Amino acid sequence: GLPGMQNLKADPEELFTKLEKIGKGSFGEVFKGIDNRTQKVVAIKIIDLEEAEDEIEDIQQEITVLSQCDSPYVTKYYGSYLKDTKLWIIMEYLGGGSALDLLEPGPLDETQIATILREILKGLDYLHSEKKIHRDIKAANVLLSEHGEVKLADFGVAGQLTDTQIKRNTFVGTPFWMAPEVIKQSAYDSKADIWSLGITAIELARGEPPHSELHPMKVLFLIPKNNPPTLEGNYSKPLKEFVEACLNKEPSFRPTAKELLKHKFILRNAKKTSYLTELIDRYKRWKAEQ
Repeated sequence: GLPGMQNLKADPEELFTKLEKIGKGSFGEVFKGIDNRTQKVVAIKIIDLEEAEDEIEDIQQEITVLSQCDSPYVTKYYGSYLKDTKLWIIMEYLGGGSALDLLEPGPLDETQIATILREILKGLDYLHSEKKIHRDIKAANVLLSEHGEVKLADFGVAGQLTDTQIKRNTFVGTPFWMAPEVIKQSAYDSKADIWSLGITAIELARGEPPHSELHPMKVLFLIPKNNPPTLEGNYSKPLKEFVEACLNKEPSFRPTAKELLKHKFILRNAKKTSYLTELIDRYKRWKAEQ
C-alpha cells in the first residue's frame, strides 16, 4: 500500500551504498548514499518498523503524497525497499541543509529572506494548484541543495482536498506555525499554508516563530485569541507588510501563493538562488567548529 515499494528481493544493502549518517530524528536515521545502479547521490531514510507503531501511518501518508508530486520545488521520492524490519526510503538528497540550519550562524539579510520565500511560494503554488496542502510549513522543512535550490520537505501531515472533501478539519502541524482555523479545527485549506508561510517569514527574519518561549498549550489559546503576530524590529516596510498579508485571522482574506509572488517585498529583494551558496558555506564553516 506504499507506492515505490520493492519486494524483499531488492536488497537495499546491495543496491545502495551508505556514505555517511546525516540525521537521526525519532523515526530512525538518515544517510547520504549512492544508488549503485544509476550512480547518483540520494538521501536514504531508514525506519525500524518492528520498533515504530503509530508513526507508520504518518510515514505512509508522506510517501503517498510525495509519490503524487512532480515539481523541482518538492523533494522527489525514488522508492522504498524492505530489509528485515527496516523500511529504506530513497529520496532526493539536498546537501545545503534546511533554512532553519542556515539560521544557526547568524541572521539572514532581507535579500536572502526574500529569495528563500520566493522559492517556498513556488512550491506552495504547485501544491495548491494540485489541491494539496503542506500542513507543516516552517524553516526546518525548507531544504536546500548544495548550490542553493530550495525545496519543500516533510509533508508528513500533508492534506489532500479532493472532489468530495473540499475542506479539512484535522488538528495537525506544529503549534507555533499553525493557522488559527487549524487549531480551532474549522474547515480549512491551502490558506492554512499561507498563514504558516507568514510565521515562517518572521522565523527567517528573527530566527524563531512568535511565542517560541511559551509552553505549547498556552500557544493553543493565544493564536485564535490574540491579534495576528506582526514582525517587530528594523525590517523594511514591504517585509512587514508581506508578513501582515499572510497573517490575516480570516483565512479567505489571505492571498494565494501566486499573488504573494508579485508582492513588493519579493520583487525588490529576491535574487537568483545561486546567491544562497554563500549562506550555505557559512553554515559549513560554522558546523565545522561546534
